[PDB]
Amino acid sequence: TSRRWFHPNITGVEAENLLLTRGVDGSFLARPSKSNPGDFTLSVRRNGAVTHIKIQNTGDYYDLYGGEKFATLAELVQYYMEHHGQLKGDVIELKYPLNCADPTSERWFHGHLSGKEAEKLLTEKGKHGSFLVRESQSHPGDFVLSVRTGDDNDGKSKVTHVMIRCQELKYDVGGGERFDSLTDLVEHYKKNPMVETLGTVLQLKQPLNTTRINAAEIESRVRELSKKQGFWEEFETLQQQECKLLYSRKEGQRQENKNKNRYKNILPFDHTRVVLHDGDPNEPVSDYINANIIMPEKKSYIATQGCLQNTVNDFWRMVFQENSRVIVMTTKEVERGKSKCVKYWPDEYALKEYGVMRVRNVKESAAHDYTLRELKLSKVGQGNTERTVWQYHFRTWPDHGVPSDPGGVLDFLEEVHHKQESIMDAGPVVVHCSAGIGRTGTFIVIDILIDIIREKGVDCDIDVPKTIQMVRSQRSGMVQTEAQYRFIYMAVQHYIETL
Ligand SMILES: Nc1nccc(Sc2cnc(N3CCC4(CC3)Cc3ccccc3[C@H]4N)nn2)c1Cl
Repeated sequence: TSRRWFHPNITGVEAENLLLTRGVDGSFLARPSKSNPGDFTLSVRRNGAVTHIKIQNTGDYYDLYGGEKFATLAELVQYYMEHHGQLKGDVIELKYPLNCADPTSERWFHGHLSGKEAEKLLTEKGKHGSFLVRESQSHPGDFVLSVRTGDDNDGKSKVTHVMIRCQELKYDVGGGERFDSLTDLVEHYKKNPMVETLGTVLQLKQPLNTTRINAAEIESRVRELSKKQGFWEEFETLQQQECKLLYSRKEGQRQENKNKNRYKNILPFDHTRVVLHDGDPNEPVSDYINANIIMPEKKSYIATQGCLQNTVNDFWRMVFQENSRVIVMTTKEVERGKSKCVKYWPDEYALKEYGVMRVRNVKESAAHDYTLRELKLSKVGQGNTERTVWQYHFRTWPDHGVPSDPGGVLDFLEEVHHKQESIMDAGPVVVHCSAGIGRTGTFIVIDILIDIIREKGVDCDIDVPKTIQMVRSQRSGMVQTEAQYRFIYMAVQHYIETL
C-alpha cells in the first residue's frame, strides 16, 4: 500500500545518520545511487551499524548485488520482507521501513507554484475534488493546499486555499492534529475532509493532473523537463505509484513453473497472464508461460520474456492460440556475453517442429536496424491451420542505455504497425526482450502513444506516465529506467515533428 521507505533526495551519509538516530536494527530504506547514476542503494541497519547494498538497473531489471533480480523496487522489498533468510555472506533482515517525509514524489505536490498558477491549473484541468500542495510564496517553509469543489465558469465551482503552517518541524492547517509530514496531513484530511462554515466539504478526491498535455506542446514540455517539475521529479512520482500494482503472481511461483521463468522473481500477473490450453494431458501443468496481455486505453500486445530452451514449444503454442501474426524481438540472442533469448526460429528456408507446432522460415530480409523473418506457423497433422507470422528482430539497440536517436525505433514501429494493420483479424502483437519488461515496455508504450497521434494528429491529449501506469498494471515493471522514460518522450516528440 505504501512506498515510504524510498527516499529520493538523500545521500549515503544522510541515510546512515537517519537509520542510526531514528531507526533500529532491522530498519531499512532505499535511495538513488550517486556513485552510480541510474542505480540504487538499499541501506539497512544491523547490530548498530548500517550496510549499503547495490541495486543496478541497466534497463532490463533491478539487479540486487548478491541477491536476485526484480521488476520493481516495491516487488523487491515485498519479496525480502516476507522471505526471511533470502537477502545476504551474512544474512540480512528487512524489518522496519524508515518512512520518508519528503513530499517530492507525491502526485499532489508541485513545489514552487504560485497561487495564481494554482488557480489557473485547477480552473482549466481540475474537477470536483482536484487538489494540490505548493510551497508558500510568502512564508518560506509553509505550504498551501488548493482544492477545487463544485458541480461537474458560472460560479458553480470554486477553488479554496488552505494554509499549512510549519511549527517546530510539524505541519497543521491552523488547528487540530499536527503532522510530521505533508503526506500524513494530506492522508488524514483525505479520510476526514475539512468542512468550512456553511457546509462545503473540501474533498481531496484526486491530485491535479499536470502531465497530460496536447501533442503539439510536447516539444515545449520536453524542453521544460530537460532543465520545478523535471524529468526526474516526474519519473520518480510515477515510480512511487508502483506500490499500487503489487498484484498476485502465484501461478508463476508454482513449483512446476519455476524453471519456465528466465528470472525467478520477474513473473506475470495472474489476472492478465496468457493461459495456454489444449496442452498435453500427461503434463500436469501445461497452461503457463511468462507472458501478459497488454491492452491500451486499437491493437493489443503480448509482453513476454526471451525464450528458454524449455519454453520454445510453449511460445509457439501461445503465438498459435492467440492468433498473433507479428512478433517484435528487441534484443540480440547474446548481448555482452550473456544469453538473452534462445533461437526459437529456424534458419532461413528451413523447417522445424516445435512440439505440436511446425514453423517454416520462408524468407529473411535484412535492414540496417532490423531483420524481418517471414514464418509460416501451423499445427502438425492439420494442413488447414497455416498462417504467416512476421518476426521483426530489432538488432541495433545499444548494449548500454537507450538509442541516442529514436528514428530507427520509430521507422521500425511504423513498419510493424502497417504489417499488423494489413492483416485482417490479426491477434495481439508479441513483443519480447530478455526479461520482457524494460525494452519491451518501452517499445509498447511508444507504440501506444504513436498510434494515438497517427489517428488524431496534433490535436490529441497524451499522458506518458498515465499510459505507463496503465501498462504497468498488466505486467510488472513495464518501462524500467528514467533513460527509457526520457527516450519515450523523445520518440513521441520526434514522431510529431515529422507529421
Ligand atoms: N495514473 C497516473 N496518471 C498520471 C500521472 C501519474 S504519475 C505522476 C507523474 N508526475 C506527476 N506530476 C505532478 C507532481 C510532480 C511531477 C509531475 C510536479 C512536481 C513539481 C515540483 C517537485 C515535484 C513534483 C512532482 N511531485 N504526477 N503524477 C499516474 Cl500514476
